[PDB]
Formats: sequence, structure tokens, C-alpha cells
Amino acid sequence: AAAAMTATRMPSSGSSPSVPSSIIAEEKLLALLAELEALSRQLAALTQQVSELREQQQQ
Amino acid sequence: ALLAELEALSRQLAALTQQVSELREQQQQQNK
Repeated sequence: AAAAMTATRMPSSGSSPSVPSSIIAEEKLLALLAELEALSRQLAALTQQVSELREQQQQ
Repeated sequence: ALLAELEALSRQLAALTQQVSELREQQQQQNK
């Protein structure tokens, strides 16, 4: 009634960026698709000359 | 056997222009 009455008396907000580091970029990209063919070409050339041992030993 | 030698060369000499392209692009990627 008196004394104190003179003054006065959720779910999901879904953030995303959190506490990780900063990020950067560059545009000098992508030789790498050539080596996948270099590697599998030269791999064949190994077997090709293993065959050239065998095809001369068989003579 | 000489003809299988030219065939091994057709692979192994198609590596040189490849290594040159690689050793070129690997020198683009050192500076900005």
C-alpha cells in the first residue's frame, strides 16, 4: 500500500558468426588438374617399360 | 622394339611442356 510504492517495480535468435578467426582470398588459381593427368600418364609409362624388359627377355 | 621406344617417347616427351607449364605457373604464384 505505501513506503516502497514511491518509485516503481524466449526460444531462438539464431546467430551464426561465433568466436573464430578472420578470413582472406586470392585469384592465382588451379594448375592442379594437370598433375592428376601427369601422374596417371607417367604411371602408365612405368608399366610400358616394365613390358619392354619382358618383351626383350622373351626373345 | 624401336617403335615401342617412339611410343615411350610420345608419353615421356609430353611431360616436358607439362613441367614447363607447371614451373611457369609456380612462378606466377610467388608475388602480389
